[PDB]
Amino acid sequence: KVFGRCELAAAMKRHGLDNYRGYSLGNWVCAAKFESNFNTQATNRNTDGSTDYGILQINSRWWCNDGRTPGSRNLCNIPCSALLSSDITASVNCAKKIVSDGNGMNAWVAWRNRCKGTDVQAWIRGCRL
Ligand SMILES: [Cl-]
Ligand SMILES: [Cl-]
Ligand SMILES: [Cl-]
Ligand SMILES: [Cl-]
Ligand SMILES: [Cl-]
Ligand SMILES: [Cl-]
Ligand SMILES: [Cu+2]
Ligand SMILES: [Cu+2]
Ligand SMILES: [Cu+2]
Ligand SMILES: [Cu+2]
Repeated sequence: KVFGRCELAAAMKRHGLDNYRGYSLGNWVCAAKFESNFNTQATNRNTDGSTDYGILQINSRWWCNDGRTPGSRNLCNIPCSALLSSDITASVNCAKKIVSDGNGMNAWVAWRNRCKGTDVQAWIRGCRL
């Protein structure tokens, strides 16, 4: 599923990401925009052989099991395919664990490089949530 901007904002807020760990809703929408372009089916191979999955490009090196990432963990206790669903629950639950792991949203390199410090409220402008 490719979410609309406002549609995703609404869904993220319904799933409790708004202000989760102090990160406003616009931070999460911004991250999803630059990680996946709001596409729940996005997958991308990394240099280390892991793969990123879903709307928030969660990495198989720590967070999910894809069966092909040697030496990796599965800290969200899910198959990486669960992160590609039209239903964003598994991605949200796993993101909540990631953003609580010590470095906040810096875990998402694209959030650090493209969202951090910007006017992220723009991402929820005009939205019926
Ligand atoms: Cl957009
Ligand atoms: Cl915001
Ligand atoms: Cl593996
Ligand atoms: Cl392994
Ligand atoms: Cl959803
Ligand atoms: Cl609402
Ligand atoms: Cu709330
Ligand atoms: Cu990544
Ligand atoms: Cu893994
Ligand atoms: Cu709502």
